[PDB]
Amino acid sequence: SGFRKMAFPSGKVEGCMVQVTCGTTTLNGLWLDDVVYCPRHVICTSEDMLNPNYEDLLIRKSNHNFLVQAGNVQLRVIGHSMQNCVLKLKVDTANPKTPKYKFVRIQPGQTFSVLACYNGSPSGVYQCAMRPNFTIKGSFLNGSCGSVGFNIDYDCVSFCYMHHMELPTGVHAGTDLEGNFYGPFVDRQTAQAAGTDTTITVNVLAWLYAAVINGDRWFLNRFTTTLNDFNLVAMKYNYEPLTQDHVDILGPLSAQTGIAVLDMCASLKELLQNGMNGRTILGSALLEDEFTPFDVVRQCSGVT
Amino acid sequence: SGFRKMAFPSGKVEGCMVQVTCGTTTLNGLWLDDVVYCPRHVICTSEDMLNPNYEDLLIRKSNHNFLVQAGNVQLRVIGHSMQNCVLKLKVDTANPKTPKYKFVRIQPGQTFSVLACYNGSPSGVYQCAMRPNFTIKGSFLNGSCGSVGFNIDYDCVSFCYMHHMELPTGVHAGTDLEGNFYGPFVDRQTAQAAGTDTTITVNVLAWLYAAVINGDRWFLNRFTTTLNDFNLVAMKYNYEPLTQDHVDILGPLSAQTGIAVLDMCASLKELLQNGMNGRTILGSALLEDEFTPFDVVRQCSGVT
Ligand SMILES: C=C(C(=O)Nc1ccccc1)c1cccnc1
Ligand SMILES: C=C(C(=O)Nc1ccccc1)c1cccnc1
Repeated sequence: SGFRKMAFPSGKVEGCMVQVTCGTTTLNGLWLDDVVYCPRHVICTSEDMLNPNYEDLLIRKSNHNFLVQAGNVQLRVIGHSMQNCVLKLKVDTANPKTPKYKFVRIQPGQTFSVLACYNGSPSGVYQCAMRPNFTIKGSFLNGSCGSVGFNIDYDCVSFCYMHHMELPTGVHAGTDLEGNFYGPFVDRQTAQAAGTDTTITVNVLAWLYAAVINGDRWFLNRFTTTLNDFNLVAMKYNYEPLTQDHVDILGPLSAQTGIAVLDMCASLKELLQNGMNGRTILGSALLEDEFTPFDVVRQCSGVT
Repeated sequence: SGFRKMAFPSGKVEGCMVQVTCGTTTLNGLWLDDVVYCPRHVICTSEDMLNPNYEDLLIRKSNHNFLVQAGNVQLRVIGHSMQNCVLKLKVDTANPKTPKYKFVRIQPGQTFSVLACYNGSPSGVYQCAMRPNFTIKGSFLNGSCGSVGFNIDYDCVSFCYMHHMELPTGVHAGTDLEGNFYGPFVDRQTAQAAGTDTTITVNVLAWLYAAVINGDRWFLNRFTTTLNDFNLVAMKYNYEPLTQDHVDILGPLSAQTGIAVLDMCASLKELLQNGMNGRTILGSALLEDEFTPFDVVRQCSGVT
């Protein structure tokens, strides 16, 4: 027992990290097969970032301007192209450490692990959620661009995120591996509104189920609610409205614990309306929304 | 910016994980050079665990009884020996993936990453602290024994923990890599007192410094305190007494922020006496003690 904010083992992704330099800028790249993916802003100077014309800036660059180094070894760049906000650098050598992989576009509310990197070197790994407003609250400093987010299903790495930007608010924005930003963001040093964010209701319920499985049960009560009544409270507290699709995804946890989803909703309603009263749930003094129902099942069953 | 409970990249450790089976019991082993380390209780049945005579149980076992499998490949065991609560199985092949490594015994209050494993396969990675009472609050299910804790200094992996047991209270106990338990614990299915635990004061202060660096400053006040006065409050709230050695280790953070350590102690004093008033610090509604001053500096500087 015990419940932790667990990340996937990062080994398969560490083997793909490279450093990419163009002019004065250095960031991280992801080397899969004979292609290195990286943020297209590697071609910008600080003069350019206020309003970059990426097509024009890329035209000034040749294959030999992109310096790609896999730890100690230099890769030979034989092609380059921009797809949305990413650059794809074709190299003459397939990465011998390429794992089985997919590129996926995750949905808001889903979770993933991030391998934070600097100069193509891995520094740390952490788990996070894609916020409903398509930002992530990460830990990224200058030079971390190109660090990636991913999930692992046995031996397959599904890459879902590449880091591009820190908004003036200190929250993070990035793209899928085809270079499409999550949310309304553009890769320009301009003030950009991240929409109103909400709490991921289905994940808070999943985490309350993880709390019950792991012995924290003080918040269970004698009440029940309906989706309609619960959603009036979710509205007041800036929580995502719960749907039957969310109830269905919580089915395994409801079956394992014997606590009907609407009964857990009534515990969540009382916690929203009353607070914790100075108590904790799984070592947290707030309602945690960074574990999906799949994460709770995976962690409570020991999936490798 | 941003601050996360970050674990070390687990790749170097994933390459060392193996499965060890003896009789009916399967757990994880750590393969470094030509030795596989694992909990000695791999030789017990459930009948034995209430009061095992490990010397007698090991005498019934031969090299060929220890089945060691590195993913798909079987290792040939040419020797076995018990050192404290670990078994060392000499194999005929050095692990080709052995990183530069050390065995270290960490101090209470220090942090490390755990690579939770099942059947020799890595499932997830998380960061945690060794509690002042020598327990860890991990996420471990049956079959996770033999999973290890570690720190990484550039290319050197310092292994500090091997998981052995879950106490009836749901907290975790284990050993250094020479098989010595941290704390008073013994590898026997018996009720065992974990001492009174305390909050790691120096880590809470380090985390308050991380909060200031990352823009969360609401808790800063117009007060100061002394070590003596602060320690009267630490005593009341079950916090470790702060020493000049702790103040010295916070020197880099005090220098970076310009906030004298005793001034940060006065902010901590007010937070202990007043609570958070429904506010958060770095996304937490409680005072976090799982980041050391070294962790905060490492995360705020981008160490790879
Ligand atoms: C330098 C960063 C950045 O935001 N670049 C950028 C700025 C605007 C548009 C595109 C790229 C940065 C700093 C900290 C964390 N992550 C990223
Ligand atoms: C089976 C476990 C265990 O505690 N074994 C053990 C029990 C007593 C002494 C030695 C070994 C276990 C379960 C969950 C998490 N971690 C470990």
